[PDB]
Amino acid sequence: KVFERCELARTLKRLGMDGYRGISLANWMCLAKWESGYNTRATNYNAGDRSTDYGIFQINSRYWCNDGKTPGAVNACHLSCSALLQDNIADAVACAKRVVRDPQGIRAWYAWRNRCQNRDVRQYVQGCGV
Repeated sequence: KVFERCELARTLKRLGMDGYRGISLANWMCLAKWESGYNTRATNYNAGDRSTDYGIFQINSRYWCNDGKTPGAVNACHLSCSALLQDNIADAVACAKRVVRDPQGIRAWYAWRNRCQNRDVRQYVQGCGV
């Protein structure tokens, strides 16, 4: 599923993402935008280490979910990477929450540090009624 901007904003809000561990919705939106373009089907194979980034938040198989094919990885979210490719983003949100509970928080995502950190992200939630 490829979400419309505000559709995603509200979806994330209903899933308890607004201010989760201090992260505003606008930040989550900016991350999903640059990670997948709001596409839950997005996948990126990393030939270097044989891991794959899955879904709307582009969560990596090396540490966060299990896909079997990544040589010896871990599964911190305790989910099949398949769960991160569903139209329903509840499982991806739960895993995204798990990622931010770590020290770095949302800084875990390089794209957030580069494209969202200390930026005017208001435009991600404007008009969405969130």
